[PDB]
Amino acid sequence: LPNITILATGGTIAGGGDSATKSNYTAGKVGVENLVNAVPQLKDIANVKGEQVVNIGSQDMNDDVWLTLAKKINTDCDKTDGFVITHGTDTMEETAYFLDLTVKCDKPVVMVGAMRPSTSMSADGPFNLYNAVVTAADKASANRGVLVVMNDTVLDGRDVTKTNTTDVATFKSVNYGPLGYIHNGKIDYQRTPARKHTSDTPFDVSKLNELPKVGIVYNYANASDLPAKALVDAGYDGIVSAGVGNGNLYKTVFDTLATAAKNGTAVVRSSRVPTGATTQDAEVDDAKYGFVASGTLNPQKARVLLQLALTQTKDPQQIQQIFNQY
Amino acid sequence: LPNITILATGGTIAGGGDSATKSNYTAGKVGVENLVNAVPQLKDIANVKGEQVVNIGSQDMNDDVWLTLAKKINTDCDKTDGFVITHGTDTMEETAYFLDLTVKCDKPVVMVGAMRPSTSMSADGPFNLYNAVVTAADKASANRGVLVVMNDTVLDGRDVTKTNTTDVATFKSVNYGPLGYIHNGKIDYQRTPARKHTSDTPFDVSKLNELPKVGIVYNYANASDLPAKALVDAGYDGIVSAGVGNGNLYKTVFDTLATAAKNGTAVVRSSRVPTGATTQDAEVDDAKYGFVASGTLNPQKARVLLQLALTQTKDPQQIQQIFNQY
Amino acid sequence: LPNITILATGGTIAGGGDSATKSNYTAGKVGVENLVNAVPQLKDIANVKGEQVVNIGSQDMNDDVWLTLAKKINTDCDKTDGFVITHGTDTMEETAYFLDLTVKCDKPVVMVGAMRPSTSMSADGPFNLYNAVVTAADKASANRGVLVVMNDTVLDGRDVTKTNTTDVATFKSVNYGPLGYIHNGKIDYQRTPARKHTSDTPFDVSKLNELPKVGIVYNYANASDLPAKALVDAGYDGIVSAGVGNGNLYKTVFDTLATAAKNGTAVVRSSRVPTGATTQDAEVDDAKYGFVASGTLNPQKARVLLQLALTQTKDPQQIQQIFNQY
Amino acid sequence: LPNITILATGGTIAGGGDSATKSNYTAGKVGVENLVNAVPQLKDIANVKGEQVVNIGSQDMNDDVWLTLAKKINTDCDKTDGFVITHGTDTMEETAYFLDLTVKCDKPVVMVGAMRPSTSMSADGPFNLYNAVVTAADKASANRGVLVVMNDTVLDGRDVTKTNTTDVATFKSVNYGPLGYIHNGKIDYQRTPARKHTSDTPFDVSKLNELPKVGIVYNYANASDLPAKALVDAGYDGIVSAGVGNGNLYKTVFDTLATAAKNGTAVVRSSRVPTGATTQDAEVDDAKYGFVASGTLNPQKARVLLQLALTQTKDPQQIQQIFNQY
Ligand SMILES: N[C@@H](CC(=O)O)C(=O)O
Ligand SMILES: N[C@@H](CC(=O)O)C(=O)O
Ligand SMILES: N[C@@H](CC(=O)O)C(=O)O
Ligand SMILES: N[C@@H](CC(=O)O)C(=O)O
Repeated sequence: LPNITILATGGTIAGGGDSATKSNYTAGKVGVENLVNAVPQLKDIANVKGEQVVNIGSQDMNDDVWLTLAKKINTDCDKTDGFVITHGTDTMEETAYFLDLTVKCDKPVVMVGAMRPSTSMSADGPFNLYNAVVTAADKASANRGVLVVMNDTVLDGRDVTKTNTTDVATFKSVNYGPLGYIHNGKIDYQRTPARKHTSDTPFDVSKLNELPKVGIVYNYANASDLPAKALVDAGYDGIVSAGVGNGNLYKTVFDTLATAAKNGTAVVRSSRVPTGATTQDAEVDDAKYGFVASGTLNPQKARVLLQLALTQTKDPQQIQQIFNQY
Repeated sequence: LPNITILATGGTIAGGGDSATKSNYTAGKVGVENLVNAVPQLKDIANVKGEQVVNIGSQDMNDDVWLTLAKKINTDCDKTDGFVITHGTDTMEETAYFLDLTVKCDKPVVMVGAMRPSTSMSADGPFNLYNAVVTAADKASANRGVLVVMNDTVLDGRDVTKTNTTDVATFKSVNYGPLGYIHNGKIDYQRTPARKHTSDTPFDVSKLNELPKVGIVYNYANASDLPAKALVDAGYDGIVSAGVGNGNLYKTVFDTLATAAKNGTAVVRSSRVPTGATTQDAEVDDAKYGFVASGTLNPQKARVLLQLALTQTKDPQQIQQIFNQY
Repeated sequence: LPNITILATGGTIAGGGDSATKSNYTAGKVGVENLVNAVPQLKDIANVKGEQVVNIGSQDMNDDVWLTLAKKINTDCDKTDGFVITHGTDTMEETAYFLDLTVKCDKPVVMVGAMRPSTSMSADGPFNLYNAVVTAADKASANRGVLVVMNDTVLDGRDVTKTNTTDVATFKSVNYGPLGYIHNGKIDYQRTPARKHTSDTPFDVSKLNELPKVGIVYNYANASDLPAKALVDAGYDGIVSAGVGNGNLYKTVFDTLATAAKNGTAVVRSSRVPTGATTQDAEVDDAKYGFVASGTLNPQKARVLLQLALTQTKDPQQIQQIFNQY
Repeated sequence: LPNITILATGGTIAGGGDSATKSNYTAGKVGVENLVNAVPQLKDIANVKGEQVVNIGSQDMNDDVWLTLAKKINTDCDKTDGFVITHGTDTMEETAYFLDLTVKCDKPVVMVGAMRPSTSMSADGPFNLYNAVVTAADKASANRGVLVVMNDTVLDGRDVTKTNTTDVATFKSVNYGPLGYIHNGKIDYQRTPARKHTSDTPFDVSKLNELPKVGIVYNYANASDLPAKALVDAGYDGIVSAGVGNGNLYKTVFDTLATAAKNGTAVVRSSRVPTGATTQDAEVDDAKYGFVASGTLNPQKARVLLQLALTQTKDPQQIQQIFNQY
């Protein structure tokens, strides 16, 4: 059997409710040895080793967990056939993309969680975890970057996003679709991501102890500039704008960010709009202001690539090419 | 023929391309008599009168334009058979919802835009504008609230959202679906909104000249609490959290807003996730901290209802009632 | 607690899997008396009486089960507060619409199934059944027509369709969206179908022991007319064309069906295309040929309305009126 | 500039009616010179040669047009830089997959239609044609198989399907998603089909004047077996079942096709259900009956691969291996 390491970080898959039909619970309550033993069939398709890295709700996910996870996987790559990371759904799409750019291991790295607490009727965690291990054990899963396996679907860490607050089917790759579908432990893979990932990226966090400070500001009618101004006064290295439409900024946010960019704050235009690219050549002259367009990266993912971009360069022209290749 | 008043506010429907093949353009620079003459077929279905209220890209939409639009429709209601507002697509969903709560005219009020500039090769604007006027002149359009007509679809102002940065088919009612489909100038209406709108809401902005201050903060991994701190230091009346998953907040944004809530800032838990409700009875005890759950309202829409709720009450229990009925 | 009757017909929610890691199985095995025993929680929300009316895979669903189901509900209406019908997922969308037209009981009639076998890890059935009973027990579910409750969503029987082959989230109301979402045993209803259902239809199967014969022919490049020829020769009362695009027909199929319409076979143009209306005033002159356009009814659902229309009228103009109202 | 051959076959892109505003029209009315002359901007990107192969509605597409199109592309491959095929939307997805398998030219072959006739207000054809020519002229479009370009999207000919009867955005790759998006004449390609196409298929139609006879039968409640019997009685080479759910058959249709397969008719189980795979190891024991499972191929596309499969072999076991590779 392949050797699979489960790195547990918490989430609703480790999530514990008061009853089976009542929606109240706490993420990150159950340990990894209890997750594995709840699904005995795991032991017939893989030699499973668990470690608990942290036990938090992914709403509390942060740079320190991200750095720990990249280093652990890079370090233990040689000692295992594949990794499964149990994680909350809330920021799974962020950790998946971060590991997609930082992991130098091209063994399957699969992230999995659950939308329903382990204590609820029709808990999705068990089958998700089973299918995550199936995916991490498949040689065909190798070299596709960091994968998210939820609801019988293998999704790439770059395009995967939580599209719904409660549905077991919430995770979708809203721009380019999934890599594969799992039926009876077999994966019909018809796609692989084209942007560079894992071992093909220049980002190496092995020596990094902290990442550049990147904040996100929301745009909306009558938007306040206070959020943008607070991040600039705090000396943030980068700001992502969750623009309206094709990455457009409310006038006062535009002014504050246009200024901050002249003073060498990195500014990426992304969109609150869940699907499609924030493009160049629309209503914002990026060249004039030193702004980067995020393409299909949504604000929280844009933050991820900007943080890693700002470990190599502060040049907007170079951050743009980073955003066009990763 | 029915009298239809078109109130122009700008946007890409009044948007001017550098060219037809080229995607570069400026929003809100063509006047309203130019939109009407550009579609002469309107003259056979309606008696169209145009007024220019403003000429802005809707990325710059604000409280003043909203109050003006509401005051104008309420004043002119008995002068016309229907309104069509031309509007930029970027913040159309925010404007439609505001007017859906504040307009006391139960004549059809229809909002329309274009995703491609008028100068573009297969400009969506002419047909949108025709169908908006058709919709505004159908007697069956009355009593459904403020409508958005885009891509042959009638959407209610509450649920409609921009789902894609560039696609002509971007506007979708992502939780509950459209009200109707237009073919050959006929509308198959199979739905009507259940939530109270227009003349069944207590909200009256007719003697208001300013609205309560409500800002939105974004949640993500390692989120800064400075955006939230800046808004409470500036004495914002209300804060909407674009939370992760089912309205969850990052640790420090939590601690900051929980203190703000107990010092009389209205705090609404919404979600960055594009579909589904921020529910009560998940991971956050709203009763303990005095938080309101937005339900299906996305952050920018939750802001609109919070702004209005704060003209009547600052009691969180009552503001939750409002979010459960409007 | 309210009185809820579960009428079992079979399906994957009774479908005993080969096991937990296996999606190979047989639909129809277990019986009503041991549904309330697998889901003890039902006893906290309803006084549940279960009757088995048949035990089949819903791929074998037929006119006889439809008539017995409708007469059952009509007869027992006054003896219960609400009905749940457990059903295979494959033809749920047909039965649901059949009942939606023929049931005269305006108490909740809720259909429910399961996409995963009862033996599967993360089997969906139990929570679906719980939620179906919550929906049947909620007095706000009254007068909305026949309901399908799957994946935490209340769907109307006219628009619900199976969109995916395997996904637990397969059931969507693809044209007009769902009526409500269920969270923590509470339903947020924001819609009700406008089309006439149950009590407001003139269809009465109370005295019918048989239905008109309506078949379905598929269109595609180089479509054979032999399917259409065979149903016309066998004296079928009605043919539903699953056309290409906007209900268009291959020339030789168009030919057979224009002749059949002339010899008094009822012909309904529908579409293989999963979403959108088959409209009048497109490429087919329906007035000329005696054809009816199905609107948003897909081929299967249009079969259901044609069968029932044919019990009142054989006049194309009148069948078209029926198609524009139910 | 590159040499782009447009092979015209007709469709609504070459369709006209009496009105910009009225929906009535005839497909395949306008010649290719009129389409090209309608978009002068073409002259700035390609050296366009147009040939009229046929002028039909794609509802009338047939095996002769398919063979003519495959032979033309194969014969003229070396004389041009890329091909654009103007086609009706109704059976585009069928033709596109036929060519994806039979074309041996690996220059861009791009198909394109319009959902609105050329005479309509906001006609989609012009910009779709511009973008199909941009796609055929882009060197990144080579080696991705036959492409469909619609609504700014580059779609692979295998997964693409028409999802809506009227919407300009109807074409989606519903299982695996699109290959690329077009903004401002630039394609962000992030995917390529992994299933073998064009020059890696063994299928060669260069010597064929006929394709084996394959018909499609539809499954529903109380389905008639006469359509299936009628194709067997006519000695059809192949039958594709449009099954319910995961490729299931009504009892009479099952019996007729079990019988037929026993007697040497190739039987493919597909599904009426628009998304997801018809899988093996579900409720039908395919090995026992000699049935092939379509995977993600819908009925009309399973017909294409079965027709070509039947030119190499009649062994169900080998036809299944083809459905797993192409
Ligand atoms: N708050 C939870 C939600 C989930 O896991 O589904 C988390 O992200 O950890
Ligand atoms: N920025 C433009 C976008 C549009 O109109 O499509 C506006 O919102 O005014
Ligand atoms: N084949 C089953 C499908 C299911 O219930 O999931 C049935 O329709 O009976
Ligand atoms: N019937 C037309 C429809 C279209 O092209 O949109 C065709 O397929 O030729």
